[PDB]
Amino acid sequence: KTASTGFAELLKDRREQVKMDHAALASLLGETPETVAAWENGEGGELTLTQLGRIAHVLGTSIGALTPPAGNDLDDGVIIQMPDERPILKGVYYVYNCLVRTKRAPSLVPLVVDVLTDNPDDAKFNSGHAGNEFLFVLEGEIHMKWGDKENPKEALLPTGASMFVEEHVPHAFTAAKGTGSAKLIAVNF
Amino acid sequence: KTASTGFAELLKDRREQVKMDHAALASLLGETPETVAAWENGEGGELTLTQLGRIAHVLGTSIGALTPPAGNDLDDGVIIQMPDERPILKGVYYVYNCLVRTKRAPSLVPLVVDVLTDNPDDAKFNSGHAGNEFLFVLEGEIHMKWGDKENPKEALLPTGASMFVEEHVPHAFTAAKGTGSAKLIAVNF
Amino acid sequence: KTASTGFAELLKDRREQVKMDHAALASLLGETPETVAAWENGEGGELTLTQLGRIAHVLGTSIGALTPPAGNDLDDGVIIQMPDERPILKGVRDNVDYYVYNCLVRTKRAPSLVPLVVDVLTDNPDDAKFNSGHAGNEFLFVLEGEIHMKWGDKENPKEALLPTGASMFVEEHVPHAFTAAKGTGSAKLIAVNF
Amino acid sequence: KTASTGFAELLKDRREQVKMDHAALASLLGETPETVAAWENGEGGELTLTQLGRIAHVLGTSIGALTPPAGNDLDDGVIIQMPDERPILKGVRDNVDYYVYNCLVRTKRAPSLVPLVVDVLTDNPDDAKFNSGHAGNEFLFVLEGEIHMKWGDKENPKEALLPTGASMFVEEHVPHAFTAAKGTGSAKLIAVNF
Ligand SMILES: C[C@@H]1O[C@@H]1P(=O)(O)O
Ligand SMILES: C[C@@H]1O[C@@H]1P(=O)(O)O
Ligand SMILES: C[C@@H]1O[C@@H]1P(=O)(O)O
Ligand SMILES: C[C@@H]1O[C@@H]1P(=O)(O)O
Ligand SMILES: [Zn+2]
Ligand SMILES: [Zn+2]
Ligand SMILES: [Zn+2]
Ligand SMILES: [Zn+2]
Repeated sequence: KTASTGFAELLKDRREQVKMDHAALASLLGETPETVAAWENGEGGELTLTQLGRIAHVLGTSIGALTPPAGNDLDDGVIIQMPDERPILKGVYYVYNCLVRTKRAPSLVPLVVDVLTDNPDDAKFNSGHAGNEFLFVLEGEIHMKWGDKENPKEALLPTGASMFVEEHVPHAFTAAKGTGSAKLIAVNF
Repeated sequence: KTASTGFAELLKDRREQVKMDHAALASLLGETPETVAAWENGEGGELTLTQLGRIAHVLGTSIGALTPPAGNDLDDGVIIQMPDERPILKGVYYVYNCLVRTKRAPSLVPLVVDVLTDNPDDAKFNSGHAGNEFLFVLEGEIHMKWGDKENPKEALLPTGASMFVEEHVPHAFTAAKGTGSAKLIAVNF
Repeated sequence: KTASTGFAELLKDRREQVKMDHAALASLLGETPETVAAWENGEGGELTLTQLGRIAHVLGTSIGALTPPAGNDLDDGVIIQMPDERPILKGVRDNVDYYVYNCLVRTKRAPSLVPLVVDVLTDNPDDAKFNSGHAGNEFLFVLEGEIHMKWGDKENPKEALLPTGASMFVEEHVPHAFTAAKGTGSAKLIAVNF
Repeated sequence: KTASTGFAELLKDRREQVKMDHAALASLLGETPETVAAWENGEGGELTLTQLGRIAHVLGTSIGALTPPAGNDLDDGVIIQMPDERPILKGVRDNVDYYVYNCLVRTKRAPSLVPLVVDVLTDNPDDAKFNSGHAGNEFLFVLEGEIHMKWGDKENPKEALLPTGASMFVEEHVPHAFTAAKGTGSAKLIAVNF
């Protein structure tokens, strides 16, 4: 779980996986065998990002492969979030109502979004993001734009329309012209 | 895209990958080299599931590896579903309002669910399913049960609570006792 | 038979996921619910590739997702191969007998593993014949003789003379050719595609 | 330096995904937004493993997700190794010099690839010494001599006598031991962990 206990275990596995003893690995890093042994005893807590990049280099792998997963925040498979546990965040316009996330699925980023603008001309595109995205119009009408922001594709979405946006596809939302505001629920995954 | 064009191409790749010529592969299947060549020309459309299992066996792989992906139903990254394109389905109680799906992410199964019962004693558990699951209480109160149906864990979820259910975790929903009915939006992914 | 069983189980799983009962799927397919029940009861054996594609399509997924993995052909996690039992296959590129593939152990538990002793017959690097790269990553070892390897752009390749004991890695889709070193007659590779 | 750059880029990506600005993250971490901007400007080099874990935790993900892949050490998709350049390492299990590992080519583009010529020094199958299985799948080839292989439950193992040219596959975590065939002195394996 802790960075240094995950790292200690993974480091020993990797080192062994490539047949190095403490001495060999130590030679490659400007440390003693006793120091490398210490990292493997959970004493790597102070290693810098740069040093970690070097350890990962000499063992022909990534920092990823030497550090633990995000962890387990689940009560027997479940995490719950109560309505007023959420934070409210800005545009830069949208207002974000962040719903339940979990380290057992870091991709899951579900939001309730209030869409403050109803002037499709003001649509602020994002350059497309890392996961796929399910969306559902909660209240009102959404004017959606996607693809190339130069020559976009557009759609008018009444209340209760659902839509999917593939990863890295640039997109933008606004309420339908002169309808004031709409509400989206978004599930990035 | 079509089953037989995907299969034709994948079959040729696999056969070549394991160094077999048409003759060699044919010997293993009770066909002529000319017949195997035909499959590789898109003429495998009539092959049975059982025959496909055999082809996959002799090439030391799965039917999966020899057939195309689900396909692409996206208009430049996006698919949209209008409110009244959805089907309404039964319990066996819940009423399902199936939202937008896509072959580019077959796991995505988003639903609006009406929960018809408000007697937690009547909760019908499912044995847990294949994907992860995000849920959001749309209207009313949900009495949720999960884990072992013998000795379950339970939670009361007010309107606008969000929850995550890990894959294969058995779970059941009902409205809070004597509250009539509630609405969930579920996103299986 | 295990194919029909795995399909039966994965058909039921997928149908339940999209919230369709026997009737809904059966209608979307122009079948009776009994037939679909039958399929889900191990009776899908005779369905065609084309019918399977239809089923996968209606279910918004792939035939692959509805079919079981390649099975387990291991004996407590191990499969062995004795030198006598190797499939031997020819490698002809023009009309020229270029390689002889001696096929090493393979297993349905790691389908992409394709190891080989490759007899490298030609020894004139000038007539080296490129593949167009292939799907797997590849580990290679000079087993006997000396090898003249070419890779990358066939017009202007990178090159290496590799003696007995040399080892190389070729990343997927990277095009490559081998002959024995000019005038040495023949050489041998262990190639491990994974 | 490429570590700090990749972190900088992946930190910004992740922060934007969870909809936090510089201020929100900075506060959740007891830092100023300027420091977080600095991190996102390639200045994260000196952050500790522990600080990284905190950052990953607040961002509900893993350090791995915030750090770049192992780089590319290939020359147009190929890396070669000449027999002279092999790392040589000893394999001692009790006080006994059991194996000699000659390390073959490896690459950051397929970190799990670990090929070896293994010199098998012992030739008394009775004193065969098991590992506890390991992470990768493994392909093996009898390079020289004859091998006595044991696998599975060390109390009651499965076994194989394998002559020169035999090939085997060992699935991950399956425990296994090798010696040379009783009384033949020594043998050689090519082992390819992948
Ligand atoms: C993530 C929710 O769709 C909005 P964004 O992608 O515009 O932030
Ligand atoms: C999928 C939606 O959660 C409900 P179920 O899992 O009870 O069908
Ligand atoms: C496997 C040996 O490299 C050759 P090929 O990949 O062209 O067959
Ligand atoms: C790699 C050779 O099999 C032995 P080891 O895995 O025990 O080192
Ligand atoms: Zn988005
Ligand atoms: Zn569910
Ligand atoms: Zn090759
Ligand atoms: Zn091993």
